[PDB]
Amino acid sequence: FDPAEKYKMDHRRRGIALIFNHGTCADRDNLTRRFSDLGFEVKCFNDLKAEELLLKIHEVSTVSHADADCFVCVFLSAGEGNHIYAYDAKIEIQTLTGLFKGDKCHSLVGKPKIFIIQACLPAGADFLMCYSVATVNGSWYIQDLCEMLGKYGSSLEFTELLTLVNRKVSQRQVPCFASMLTKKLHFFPKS
Amino acid sequence: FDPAEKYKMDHRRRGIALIFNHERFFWHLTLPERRGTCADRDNLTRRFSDLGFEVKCFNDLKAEELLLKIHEVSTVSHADADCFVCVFLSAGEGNHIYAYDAKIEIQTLTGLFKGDKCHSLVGKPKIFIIQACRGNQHDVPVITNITEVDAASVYTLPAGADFLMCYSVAEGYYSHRETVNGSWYIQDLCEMLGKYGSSLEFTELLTLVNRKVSQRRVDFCKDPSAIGKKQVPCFASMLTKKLHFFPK
Repeated sequence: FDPAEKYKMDHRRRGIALIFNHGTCADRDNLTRRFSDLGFEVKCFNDLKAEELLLKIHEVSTVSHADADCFVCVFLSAGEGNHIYAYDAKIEIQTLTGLFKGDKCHSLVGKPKIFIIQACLPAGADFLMCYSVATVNGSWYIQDLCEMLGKYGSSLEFTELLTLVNRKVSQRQVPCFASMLTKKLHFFPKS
Repeated sequence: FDPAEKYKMDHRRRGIALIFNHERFFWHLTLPERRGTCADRDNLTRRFSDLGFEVKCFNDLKAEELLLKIHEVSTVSHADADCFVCVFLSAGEGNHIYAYDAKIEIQTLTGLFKGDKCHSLVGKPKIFIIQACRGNQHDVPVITNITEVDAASVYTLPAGADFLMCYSVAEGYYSHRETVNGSWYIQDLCEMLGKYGSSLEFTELLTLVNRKVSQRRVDFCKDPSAIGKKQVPCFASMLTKKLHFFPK
């Protein structure tokens, strides 16, 4: 039994990263570059209607992630409480995250699923929920997240990096992350 | 700015570890006994004592009595303490735990320790470990250490700056309590505290607990109704630095 056990991140691909957008462009673009340098293929969506958001994300949930390390999904800036805003409706986050629970999504079983909600609980093994809260240059949270990904994304254990974000932001609003991760999570460079 | 910044733990004292342990309840609450909870209590007491805490246990307090002890504790000086730990072993659901006779909202308990209301813990880690869920009537499929299994019911919420909220189980999963040996969560937490508490960063350690617990399986021929009801623990961190419990 090894206390240093890490998620195996040696799949052909790092995986998909979804950005749903609802100043806020700076956030989106900054997240895009950061996740790309981390290997992620990034898909962005703008002001989707609920029928269309559900359609898309379900599409994504049902393709094979067999050859991927993990999955990232970002909602900025939707979400009061346990909901997120589409164009025409609020949607329970659990309804979206649920598509990725081991039951409903076999190829991500054992792999980390990361959800980042920025404000205007869901659960599953190997989930990591990041909440921004419990400007033309962006928002405090995303700016700092991207600054940390930039300098440390490739080396620090991910939840340590999120703690950094907690600290940078709380020195200016207290963000938080909830972990159901079962191992250390690193994004060392691939191939 | 330092990626490896740690909470300063060089205070005179480690701090207080509170344990609120609840085995039985008032009849009108309609809750079952929590057999095995005293094993949890005792195991935690040894582990946290090893790590330097003055541990104060309380058994089956009524809500008012409990509110009073928690309040008394939040109003003494903590200036020469590294941190604070509180544990609830009781029933609960949504946003509340149960004392002996009544529900108490969690946000009321943590609230007592938020920077406004509690100055001497500002910037210090406040750690809540919650092993709670609502016992129901179990259908027993057949015809002494029994494994009891219930659905997660307590919302796994965050609490404020420098709080770390640790939950035995997350939504959609199941809590397990062995009538003799105690909770899967508390057992595994104490085993990890035992082997690594004085070496490993606390959140790393809690990750280990997530793994040991979520790997546990009931044995079918001993507890047929309980598998496979997976248990997934969860922690919410609003910590701002690395947390260690090195010997003082």
